[PDB]
Amino acid sequence: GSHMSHDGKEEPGIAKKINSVDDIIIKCQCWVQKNDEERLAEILSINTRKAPPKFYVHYVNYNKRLDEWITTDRINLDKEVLYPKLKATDED
Repeated sequence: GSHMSHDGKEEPGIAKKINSVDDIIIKCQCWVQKNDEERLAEILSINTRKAPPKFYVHYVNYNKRLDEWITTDRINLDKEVLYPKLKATDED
């Protein structure tokens, strides 16, 4: 199905639900289980030197001193994932 898809005045930010930690980047944001709770953590880096691998998350709600290296089992794949926006721009 297709229809008239206009633009108008929309904002950035893409919300998509994934099921694989492999599709994660530094600009990717997901939820992390901490203290029997869920907190929105933003990815900072990736470390694929283990099995499963490890990832660097940073609690946006807290300071950068809270960030750490969590594992797949520490990632919440039940909540929608936030990805960066891309647009063709040829400026200087």
